[PDB]
Amino acid sequence: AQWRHRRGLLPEGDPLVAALERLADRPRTHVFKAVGLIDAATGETAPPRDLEVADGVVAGWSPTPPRPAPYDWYVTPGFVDAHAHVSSVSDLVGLLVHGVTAYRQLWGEPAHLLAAGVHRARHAVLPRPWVTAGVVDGPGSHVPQAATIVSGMRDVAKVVDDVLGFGFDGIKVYDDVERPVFEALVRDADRAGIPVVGHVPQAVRLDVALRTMRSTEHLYGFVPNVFRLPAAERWDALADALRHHLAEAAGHFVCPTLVAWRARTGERRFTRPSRAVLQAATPSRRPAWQAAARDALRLDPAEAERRGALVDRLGRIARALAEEGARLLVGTDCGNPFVVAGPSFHKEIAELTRAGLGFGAVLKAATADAYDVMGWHDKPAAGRADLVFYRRHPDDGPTGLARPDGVLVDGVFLDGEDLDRLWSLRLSAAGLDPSAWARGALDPP
Ligand SMILES: [Cl-]
Ligand SMILES: [Zn+2]
Ligand SMILES: [Zn+2]
Repeated sequence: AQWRHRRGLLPEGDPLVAALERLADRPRTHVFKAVGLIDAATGETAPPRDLEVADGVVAGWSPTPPRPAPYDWYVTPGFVDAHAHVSSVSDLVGLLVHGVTAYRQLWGEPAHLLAAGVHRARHAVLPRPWVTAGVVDGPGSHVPQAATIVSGMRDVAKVVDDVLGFGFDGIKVYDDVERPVFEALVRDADRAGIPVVGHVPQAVRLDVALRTMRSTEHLYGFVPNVFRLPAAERWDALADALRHHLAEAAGHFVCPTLVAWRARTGERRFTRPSRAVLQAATPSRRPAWQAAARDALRLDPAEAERRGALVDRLGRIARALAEEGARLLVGTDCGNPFVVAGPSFHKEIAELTRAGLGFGAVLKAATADAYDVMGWHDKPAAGRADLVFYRRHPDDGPTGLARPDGVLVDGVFLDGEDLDRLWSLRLSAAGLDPSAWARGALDPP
């Protein structure tokens, strides 16, 4: 049914789709005066230059004439959510409003390729996807319904056929892929130029996974995927793993999704489960989110504190990996309970900076290194005009990067009132009064 429903992210008659279609009729040619381009690696700002955008491509920079000219704008490359589960147009709007102009879809379907076609066609304003061919897992998978079960070379070949035939961007592996099958998959994907991402399989050595996979997610491998265990043992098992706990990761892309770990604990300090966030969830997600809310309500505060401390340690592991030369990415697992597409991206920046990552490092993870892991080798602020605009430097002020004053998406400029209106519509469509969740707040106050 994946072909019949391939337009499922952009359903006819939907008000959010209609808004994104109207926005795609906007001009894609601009001049922005006195722009300070923030260097995606260092966080320093180039001198003020006038930015020329032509048909959605960065055409050039003209020095702003002096009296040294002040900055009218500070600009970053567009952000990349390196681990998103986009299932509805609500998610697409949430990402755009928060400056996320591209995402890795780590459970890809034909519907995401369709969305990529809409992006190429300029028929709606939306973030650009990087799409896996579903997810590959072994027999004994914990997700056998949703996973493509691979147990030999012919099964591996069929996945490579789908990737190369339909233009998927990579292959995602799950925990129960058998070791001989993994070895054949990474050998054959490598020969075909296909990146392999996902979970370090239980049957695979960490060092082998680090040198063969384009990226590894959730810190699995460094720590166990305790969510494969019964609920009552999970956090004890994580505590034990950390009790017994990097330079092998130098140069490798690591997407820790700390915001998702935090939300799975049932803690409330940073995840802030609430009736308002449940109202904002899409109808298909509300049952699972409500069940998670019940778990959070029932959790003894002392245990919540214990689990939060374990996720803090995961963040320090992510920092230590970066200090050894690993290449961190900012991904959210948005769609998981109380991980909201858009704000969760900035929650993950907050997790990484709480762990000690500086502004420049987290900006590089949000942008330049994500374009590299996706194989998009235009310079981060060149080629397609995907950029985020701020009237004040985003390393100052209360919202950081989370409240752009503009987002340029393939040349369409969404100004602050456009961003307010899109966010308000995203909330109203889900049944939440927009005044309950001002743009720039990461949770409804
Ligand atoms: Cl409840
Ligand atoms: Zn995962
Ligand atoms: Zn995921």
